[PDB]
Amino acid sequence: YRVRKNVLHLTDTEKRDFVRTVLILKEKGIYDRYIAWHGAAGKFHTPPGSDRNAAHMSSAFLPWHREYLLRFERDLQSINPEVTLPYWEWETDAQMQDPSQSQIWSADFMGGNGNPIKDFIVDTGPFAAGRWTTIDEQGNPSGGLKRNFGATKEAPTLPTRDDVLNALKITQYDTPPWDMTSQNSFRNQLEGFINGPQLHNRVHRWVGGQMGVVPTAPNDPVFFLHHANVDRIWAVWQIIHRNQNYQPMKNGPFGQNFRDPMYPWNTTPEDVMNHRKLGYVYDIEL
Amino acid sequence: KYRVRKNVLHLTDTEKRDFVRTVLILKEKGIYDRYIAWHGAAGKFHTPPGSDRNAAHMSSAFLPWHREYLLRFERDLQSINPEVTLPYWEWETDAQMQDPSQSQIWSADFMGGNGNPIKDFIVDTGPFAAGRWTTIDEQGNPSGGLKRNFGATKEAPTLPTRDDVLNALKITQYDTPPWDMTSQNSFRNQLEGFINGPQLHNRVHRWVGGQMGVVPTAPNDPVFFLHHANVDRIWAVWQIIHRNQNYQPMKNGPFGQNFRDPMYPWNTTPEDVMNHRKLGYVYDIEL
Ligand SMILES: [Zn+2]
Ligand SMILES: [Zn+2]
Ligand SMILES: [Zn+2]
Ligand SMILES: [Zn+2]
Ligand SMILES: [Zn+2]
Ligand SMILES: [Zn+2]
Repeated sequence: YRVRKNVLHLTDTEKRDFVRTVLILKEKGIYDRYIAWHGAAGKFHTPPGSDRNAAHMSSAFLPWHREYLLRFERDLQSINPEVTLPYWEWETDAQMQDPSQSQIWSADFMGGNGNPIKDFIVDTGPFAAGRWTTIDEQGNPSGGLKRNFGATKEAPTLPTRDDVLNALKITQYDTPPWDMTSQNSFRNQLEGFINGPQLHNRVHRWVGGQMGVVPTAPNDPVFFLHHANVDRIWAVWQIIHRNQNYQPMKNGPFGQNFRDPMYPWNTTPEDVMNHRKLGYVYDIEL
Repeated sequence: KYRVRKNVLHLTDTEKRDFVRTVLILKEKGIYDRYIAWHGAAGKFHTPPGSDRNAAHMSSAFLPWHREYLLRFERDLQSINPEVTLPYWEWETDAQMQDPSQSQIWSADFMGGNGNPIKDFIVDTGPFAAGRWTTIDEQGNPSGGLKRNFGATKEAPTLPTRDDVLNALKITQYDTPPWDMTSQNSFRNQLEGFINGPQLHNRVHRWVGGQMGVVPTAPNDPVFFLHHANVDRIWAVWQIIHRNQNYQPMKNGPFGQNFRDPMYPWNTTPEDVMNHRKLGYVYDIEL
């Protein structure tokens, strides 16, 4: 099936085609759908007055994003059928002396860190301001992609391989009360609220700029590379604990159970439980 | 072309009780709120960004979008009770009344009455009265109870008429460029209510007041759906009268406004809902 590859193993040509396909999606008005859907789920609380939302801080975090990526990728392939979504393996970059030296940040791919004299506006790469129009929380143009690697003092480093390995050991998908306080929960740990920010959250913070905030995060195309890695880690977790399943199955908040629709779609967690049936694998499976 | 949408005033007592019962179950289950959020979400999705248009309002997709919105809503009613369809509030008939607050739509067995002035204009009668029903703000958080204040503004002290509707139906083009509020000689713009407005659809929102008066919160009032069934019926009428005209723009409009563009927040295109009969429903008038 479709193979999702480590960013570091992409050809320069596979690289160029992905960037180019993302630019075509932006130009068409399609990319903005993804920014919007994500901000909208972020405001949709399950139940209202609570601190879970459709896409974060609860059991749906993982399948929600798997669905998001699947949809994103099909759109990619409507433009170019040879393109799949790659993943950013940040736990290896965390190894590098200077993470900000990773080739993912090359001018030919995601482009670079922000310019501190311009308020951390990004001015190298295909998504530099003037080449890529971002949208503020309201749905209007915002003036340009920003990034500020490792500057947030609580998230100065990327997650390590050991962080990923320790998460892979948790036997449970998730526990009550199915939120950011869930303990011994693979979901809450991979998401990063288990004494973090760690893993998923930590990467967001580390990148800074739009990636640092929920409502604006997907303005940075690297959002999708980050999330493919989270999805990958979940896929590996499911392979290991083959007899473990999504929790909760029932009785949890509406929108959070195995067969509830995940706003803003009708897709349920159960629809996306098996990634191979969605048509794709990660190169490591292989 | 079998499921039948009936005029509110033509519903039996059984029908009214069962429609209200279904809406209350939708709410409890958590499904109704998906509808409030969708509408809000679309209100903020500008086509294109910066523009005055959005996915659901002030442009060509206004009609198809709310048609798709209602269809999804109906499907969910029917998953609670397959006998239940979405009725329409024929407001142009209520507009004749000396006091429209006395329509049966506003009865305690159906939509409940007007806001209570003594108490910040909160609805205190009907199944949707404060304490019986909880509203939700633009932010996605609990916002107290329902509010209405009929005709409390000078921009819209009255409900559109029969003549207003008739004027709209005469119009030849579904819509005209630039496919926004400034469109002229356009059925869509006129119906939505921006031509020498606020009139028709907009006017009605303003007439009711409370949450119905502002885009992001309007669907907290279940009357929002009765009103839009009426808007959709008028469109369905216009499509028959003008059997030689189609939707606009077919192409080269902003993305999300064209005939085969997906309508955020769904993948549904205007084309998908152009013929309401093929969607499995008619209005009691199309007999
Ligand atoms: Zn939480
Ligand atoms: Zn997110
Ligand atoms: Zn995220
Ligand atoms: Zn509007
Ligand atoms: Zn509306
Ligand atoms: Zn409306």
